[PDB]
Parts: sequence; C-alpha cells; structure tokens
Amino acid sequence: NTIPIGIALAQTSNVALLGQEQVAGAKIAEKYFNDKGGVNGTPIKLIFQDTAGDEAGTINAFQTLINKDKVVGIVGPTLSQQAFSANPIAERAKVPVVGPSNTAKGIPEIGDYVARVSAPVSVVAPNSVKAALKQNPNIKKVAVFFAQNDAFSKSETEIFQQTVKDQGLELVTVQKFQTTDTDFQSQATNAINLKPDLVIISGLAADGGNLVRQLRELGYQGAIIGGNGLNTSNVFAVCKALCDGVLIAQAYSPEYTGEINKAFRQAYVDQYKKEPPQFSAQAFAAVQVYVESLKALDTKNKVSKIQLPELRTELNKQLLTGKYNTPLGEISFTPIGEVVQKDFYVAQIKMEKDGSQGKFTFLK
Ligand SMILES: [Mg+2]
Repeated sequence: NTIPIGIALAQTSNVALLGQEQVAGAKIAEKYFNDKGGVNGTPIKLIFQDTAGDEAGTINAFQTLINKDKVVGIVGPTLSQQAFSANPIAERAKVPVVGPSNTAKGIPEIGDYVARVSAPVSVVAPNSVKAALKQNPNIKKVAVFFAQNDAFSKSETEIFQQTVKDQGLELVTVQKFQTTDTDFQSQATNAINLKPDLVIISGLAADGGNLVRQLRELGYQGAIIGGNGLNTSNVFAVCKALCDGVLIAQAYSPEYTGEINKAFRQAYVDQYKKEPPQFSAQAFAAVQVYVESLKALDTKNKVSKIQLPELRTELNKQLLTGKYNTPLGEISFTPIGEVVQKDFYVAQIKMEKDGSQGKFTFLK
C-alpha cells in the first residue's frame, strides 16, 4: 500500500525544456522521502501524467490523475498559462494543487485548493534589474521583449517595466513575440536601432534562447536579462557562446546551507554532474510539502481510514498551515496559498568560449 501523489508536468513539447528539470527534482524527492519511511511508514508513489504544452493537455492530465489515479493531491502544472485554465478543475473537485513554477500574478487566488512554492514575478524579477545596474551603473535605455501569448510572460513583463521606470530608466520599446516563434529579426532590429543599454526578455526557453542568439548576431553588445522562463541550462544549446552574460534571477541557491539542501544538492550533483537548477529544487519542495503535510495529518487523523474526498480536503487544509525547511529555504504559505520565502539571488550565464558548455554563476 502506498499514497498516490500526482505529478502533472510538461514531459513533452518545448515546455519540457522546463519540465524535464522538474521531473528530475520530483524523482529525487520521492527517493529522499521514501528512504525516510514515506508517510509514517507508508511509502508515497508519484504518478506522472504528462500535460504536454497546452491547456487541453493539462486539463486531461489533471482529470486523469483525479479520477483514474485517485491521487491525494497534484504537483503542477509547469506553466501559469496552463494553471489558469486547469487549476479551476481541481478547485471544483476539491483536490489540492501545489504549483512548482507558476509565478504569474493571481495563481493562489484561483481558489482555496491552489497553493504554490514558486515565488512570484513581483518578488523575483526586480533583483535582476538591480544586478544589471550594479554591473553597469550607466545603463539608461532599456528595450523590453515579451511573449504575448503566455500568461506568465505578460505578468513578468509588467513587473520588469515597472522596475525599469522606478529605477529611473528610459523604456525605449516594448516588443511582442509568440512563444512558438523562432525568428525575431524584425523585433530585434527595431530594438537595436534605439540603442538600448539593457534588453529584458520574458518568454520561455526555446524562444528566449533564440531571441538572445539573434540579438547578439544582429550586433547588440549591451546587457541582457532573461526572466524565469529562460532559467534553464537548456537555453545553452540554443544561444551557445552567445548566451554568455545573461542575468537571470533565482529563487534557489545551490550554496544555501540548509541541511536538506545539502542532501538534495549532493543527490543531484552525484547523478547529473552539475549544480541543481531552480526548477528541480522547487519541484522537490512541492513534493516535500505534500509528504510533510501527509505525515502531520496522518499523526492526527490516520489517513488509511479517511475516504478520498475528505482526505483531499484535510490534506489541503493541513498543507496551508505547515512550515517547511526545504531546499529553497524555510517556507510557509499565506492563508490563500501564496509562498512565504525570504531569500532571492541573481545568477549570470557563463559560457565557455567554444559555446559547448556553460554554467550559472551566482552573484554575491
Ligand atoms: Mg489558494
């Protein structure tokens, strides 16, 4: 006997450029927690249902997890775009959802069953603008790009634009693209003609990486910030050496000294031979929230005796009250499911000259 927890992530489509990291983190969590006896001796079992890259696929994954797999709760989906359409399904069904990477404004407000462990754009994004200004205090002109078809990108760009204004900088253009575009010649040239000192990009990974590469190809030599959708080494293949120098804010640091981060990091580095990415750590944290909440609930109200609808409701209630020492730091939730998290960072892509390898260097 095991306790089923649903994992609804993008395992296919270009959204899997983020989702793959999340699967890795979730699997590390499953082993870590089951090696500690699961839920008071009862193992958990992660049940994966691929969402693919769109809303319909996420709705289908959630419905399968809820109805066929009988899960006690869901971790997912990968994108805020997907969450706004699919999470109401879980809300109506009274099944908890913990978002691992949904950073748009409004996610926890979807309902009483929606929480997230992924710090939102309003708290994460401004630090990369501040870091850019530290590296070049003479930045004056800023060009902004965003994916107009993606809910997260639209929310993120609003924060970047406000931060640019508040820092006293000139917003010389806001250019739109689609996440499915591969070619950005016209937008990139339009921006370059305005002589920006800083370019900010809110998109996802394939699109963001292609845009970075093309800006550099077209002769842009200024600073670049990528938003959370570019926050993966999977961009390295796309922009190669031309990824070098991109600044990306972080809600996780491999060097954070919490004991569980040491354990998580060691497991990750031993397997994948590089430092754990943010998305992997956040996925681990989401699983952790469920395990520790299930343990607390089970101690007060043995879960093997609770029928599934009540188990789901009681699990949701419990998780919102918990305090968790996770790889992200000490986190908790507000009464509506927003994450409470104190520490943020900025990292910078450092590519080897040949362009075949790189890493994220954390700024001090
Ligand atoms: Mg909520």
